[PDB]
Amino acid sequence: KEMPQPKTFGELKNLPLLNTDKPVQALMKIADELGEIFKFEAPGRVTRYLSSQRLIKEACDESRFDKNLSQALKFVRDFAGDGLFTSWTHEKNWKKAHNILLPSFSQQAMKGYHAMMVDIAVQLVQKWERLNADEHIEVPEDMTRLTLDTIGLCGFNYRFNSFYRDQPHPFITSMVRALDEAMNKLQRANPDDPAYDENKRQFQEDIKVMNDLVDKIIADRKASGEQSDDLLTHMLNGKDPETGEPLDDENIRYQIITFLIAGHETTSGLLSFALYFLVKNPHVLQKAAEEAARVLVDPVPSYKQVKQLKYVGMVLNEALRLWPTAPAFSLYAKEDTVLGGEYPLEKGDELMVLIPQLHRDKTIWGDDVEEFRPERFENPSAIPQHAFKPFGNGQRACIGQQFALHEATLVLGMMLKHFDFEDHTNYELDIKETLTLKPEGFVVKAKSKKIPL
Ligand code: HEM
Ligand SMILES: O=C(O)[C@H](Cc1ccccc1)NC(=O)[C@@H]1CCCN1C(=O)OCc1ccccc1
Ligand SMILES: N[C@H]1CCCc2ccccc21
Repeated sequence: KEMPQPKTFGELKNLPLLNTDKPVQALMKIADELGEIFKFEAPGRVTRYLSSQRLIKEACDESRFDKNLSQALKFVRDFAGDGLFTSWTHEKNWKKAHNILLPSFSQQAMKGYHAMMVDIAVQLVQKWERLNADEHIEVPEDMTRLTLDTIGLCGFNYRFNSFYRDQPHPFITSMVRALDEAMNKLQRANPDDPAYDENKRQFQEDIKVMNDLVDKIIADRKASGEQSDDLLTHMLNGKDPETGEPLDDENIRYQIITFLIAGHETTSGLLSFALYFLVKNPHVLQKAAEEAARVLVDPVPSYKQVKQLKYVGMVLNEALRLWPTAPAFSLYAKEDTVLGGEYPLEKGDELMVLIPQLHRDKTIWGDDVEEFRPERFENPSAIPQHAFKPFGNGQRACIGQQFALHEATLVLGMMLKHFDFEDHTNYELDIKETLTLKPEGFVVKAKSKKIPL
């Protein structure tokens, strides 16, 4: 089997196809044209983009394939270091931190974070309750204020107070500008041109701001002796059951930077796409709003009431089906192997999983793959293995999955209990790409149902 390949630019091969603000959407269009697998070549590199459940189920075999750091992850590693997301599976600090942090992220741990999540969710509802007639909501802006504040308070008992300001925290200015520079460098065909010298100075200054501010939070907590039930305490106190070793202060810094990036870029996208799909599908909004009214019978939602929001959970999974907010992950072949009885790979060969194309595989989902239908997720047991992968694969899957879904279910539940929503501009979906996807310029009007907190 001779693999399809998209159009080429002489010595640059396929590299200029990623010279776009929307690289994942460009690759999705290539997938639609070429099918379940295509080769992508750059000077000094080759990867293969996978779109079918048939081939992705093989790529998800951990005995054959392991997590690869894509070029983007190698650039983020310059500030995220050997934190869980930018570490190789074979680095000592990956398994150590995984073993130490897994119990901090379990479904049972969510009982402990619930009160803090409610504190921030109530601030969002009170902001929207206090808007004047015909003012509107900047949805991804307010969802990012919420998710950043939530990880701040659950992560290290720190209040970013995002609802009190329009200008970001100094840590966040440097973090956003570092992420943008990392993503900007992917397309850069000539990195050493002194026209990029300024970008280079700004990056080193941003890395130094993040390192200095997180190193101070760690030193401050060690100085205070405070045992708050948060990730920083779990990381200062925890021993890996395997090595019997704790994490060192440098790695703790990288984990905090990692979790702050995740808290800014991830759940906020999911919540924005979920609200987009509800205002575009008013019958689906009615079903989710009915569930919220029937279930959330107290002014403060309980942990148990959030677990009871089955249809709200189905809405979130259907948003993740169409627009998985972390849309691609990279693997390498552990040994020589043959993919799908047709494509021979050598040890070291790279694969990319295109999660939005996986989630549109008609052999799995049927012919209506573009329709927003939460009822696809009524019965978890009816989804085949490796057909739905918004949180990645195996031991390198998302450690934050339970945290992300608990926060999103709680917040979306309270939003549907407290307000009616209007797509007052007839918003045209415009997907901005960083590491993650968000609907840029998505705005709505909310009308209070006047239910007290
Ligand atoms: C909608 C929300 C989220 C989605 C869709 C999501 C998706 C993913 C995906 C696809 C991966 C695998 C990456 C790869 O294979 O290269 C991943 C890994 C990870 N995610 Fe998330 N994530 C979300 C929220 C969060 C949150 C809230 C946190 C932390 C607060 C988090 C922390 C992580 C970490 C640390 C890893 C690396 C895990 C490891 O390799 O040990 N994520 N996530
Ligand atoms: O970063 C990469 O290597 C590739 C693009 C590429 C660049 C140069 C030659 C060949 C391919 N990246 C990707 O295909 C996707 C699309 C844009 C960024 N990206 C990616 O994987 O970002 C990192 C990431 C984000 C979210 C979750 C896991 C990993
Ligand atoms: N949740 C993952 C995937 C999305 C991007 C990202 C960034 C930092 C830390 C973790 C993650």
